[PDB]
Amino acid sequence: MTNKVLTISSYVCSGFVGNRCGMIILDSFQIQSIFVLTTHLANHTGYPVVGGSGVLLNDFISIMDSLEVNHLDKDIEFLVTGYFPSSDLVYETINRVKRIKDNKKVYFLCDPILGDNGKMYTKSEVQDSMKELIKYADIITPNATELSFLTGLEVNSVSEAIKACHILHEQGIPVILVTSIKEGNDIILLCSFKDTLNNKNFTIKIPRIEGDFTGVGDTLTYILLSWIIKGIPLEHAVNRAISTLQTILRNTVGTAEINIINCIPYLKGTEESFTITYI
Amino acid sequence: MTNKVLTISSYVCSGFVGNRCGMIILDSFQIQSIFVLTTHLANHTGYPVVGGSGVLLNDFISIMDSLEVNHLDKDIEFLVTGYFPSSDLVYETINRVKRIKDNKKVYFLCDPILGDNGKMYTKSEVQDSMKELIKYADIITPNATELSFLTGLEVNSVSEAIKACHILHEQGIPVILVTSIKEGNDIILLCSFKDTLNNKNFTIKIPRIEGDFTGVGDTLTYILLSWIIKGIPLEHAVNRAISTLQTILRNTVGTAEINIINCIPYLKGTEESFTITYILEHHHHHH
Ligand SMILES: Nc1ncnc2c1ncn2[C@@H]1O[C@H](COP(=O)(O)OP(=O)(O)O)[C@@H](O)[C@H]1O
Ligand SMILES: Nc1ncnc2c1ncn2[C@@H]1O[C@H](COP(=O)(O)OP(=O)(O)O)[C@@H](O)[C@H]1O
Ligand SMILES: [Mg+2]
Ligand SMILES: [Mg+2]
Ligand SMILES: [Mg+2]
Ligand SMILES: [Mg+2]
Repeated sequence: MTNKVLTISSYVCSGFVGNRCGMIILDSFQIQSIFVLTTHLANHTGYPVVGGSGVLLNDFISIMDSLEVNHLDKDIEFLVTGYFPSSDLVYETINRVKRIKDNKKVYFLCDPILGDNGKMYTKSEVQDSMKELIKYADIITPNATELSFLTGLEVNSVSEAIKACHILHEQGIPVILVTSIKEGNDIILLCSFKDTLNNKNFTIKIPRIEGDFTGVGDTLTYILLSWIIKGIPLEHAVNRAISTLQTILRNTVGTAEINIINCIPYLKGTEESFTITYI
Repeated sequence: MTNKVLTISSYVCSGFVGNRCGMIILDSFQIQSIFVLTTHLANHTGYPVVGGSGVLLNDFISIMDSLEVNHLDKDIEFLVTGYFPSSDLVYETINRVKRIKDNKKVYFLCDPILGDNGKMYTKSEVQDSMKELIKYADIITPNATELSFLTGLEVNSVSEAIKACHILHEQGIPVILVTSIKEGNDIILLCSFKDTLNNKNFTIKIPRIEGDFTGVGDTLTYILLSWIIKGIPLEHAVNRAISTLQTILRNTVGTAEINIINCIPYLKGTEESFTITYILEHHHHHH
């Protein structure tokens, strides 16, 4: 019994975002993981009141130190970061990431959680610190808004997303999965590679289901990562992840919370319902 | 999509105790639940270093108020409490329990987490506050040590457990599941009812597996509750829970952490491998 994944992200007592999505998904795939929380909130930030607090830097340090000293993180092969409430935790996480990647190969999926629909959810300080964190990632999974905040570019189309991805590839980021770009009544996902010699950029066109959903990007991150962990090539891992997500959303009533608990039996679905379209 | 369970207990980032056990188990049974944390620790207290902190009262209140204002707790039918690091959180929980039980029937399983092997985990302040919290429970699930701390009586045998259960039943507690009493190389579980006219007290004898395990009582609590939620009579819920736990332990290699992740497919097991033994009520017939 060794921990294979370390995931650092938010926690909500009720509903499904961040590490709570991560727990549900990684537990269902039976991938032994460490879940370090960055918040302890009653519910997600979409509600009118959001009780509870961000995790304090000293407690985060204490936790990370304890995992190291007790050798509980020695065998980590995969790292995920999500939501941070404050930049101090982001800068500390950068120090930890550098250390974790020094003694072994560790695949780091950075899921920057900053906003949606052109608006910032997160405390504004976080943005700049996230621009630094992403530089250590093997893959990043922003939505279009987040891509815009990480580059300063408008991202209102695939072409604009391509240009913004270039900026980040030039900083060294090998892979960028832009999880949603509005195109009419479809959502386009774009997968862009720094190394186009050995990888083919692609899009996937997803018909929009009515509603603005919360935790969908987090759910994608963890289903995707789970399949990557299970040895599935990236193209297929993405297609499975988006396909399973369509199933979850078709079975979700309202938009406050995704129906992930009831859908646990279908999380390991292998249906690849979409076409991989090469640019 | 409504939250059916509210569970208030500890959290570890790595390994399996308290609400982390609860998440794994209740998620696997697809029982939509609220998991309010009372700690955020790196790992359980068994390790040489235990990083992180207890949840502060003001944050706990902020969380509980937010659940209420956003109407996320309106449909709760089941309540579980586990580990508390400090008495302030216990007294506040009592307030929340009373409120939650005022507008609807809510089944409250109180799992007092105080200690084991005759020794205390908790600050002495917590014990006294737990003596008040248990009075609101429909069922409690202490080990023998915890029963002794809640009553001030020694509990070294089934007869002793019966005498200590009396004290708590006289305070109004309807059901007491004493999860472990040492008897040779067996563990005896005792289920004791305040109302012995309409319920039958029983024991189950469990062969000890070598090791002192962490999170086992927590795991029992959430498997038992899940089957109660699914409508299984208590006797059968207990037998399934103890049976599933033996399977987990037989398949656990260390004693550091129970093998619950690999055992997720067996958590909804319906095998009832032990014998329910009905006993004579009165302490003087035993032990
Ligand atoms: N309204 C919707 N209709 C269909 N699919 C959706 C919808 N919202 C999200 N998704 C799916 O969820 C994935 C992630 O959603 P997205 O909104 O990009 O994440 P975030 O939560 O970061 O904003 C998308 O790639 C898509 O597969
Ligand atoms: N060493 C062991 N061998 C076999 N079963 C055990 C052992 N430890 C615990 N159990 C099982 O787990 C259940 C709960 O254990 P217990 O020690 O009472 O919980 P805790 O002390 O964590 O509150 C017991 O009723 C028993 O079925
Ligand atoms: Mg979105
Ligand atoms: Mg994302
Ligand atoms: Mg014990
Ligand atoms: Mg117990």
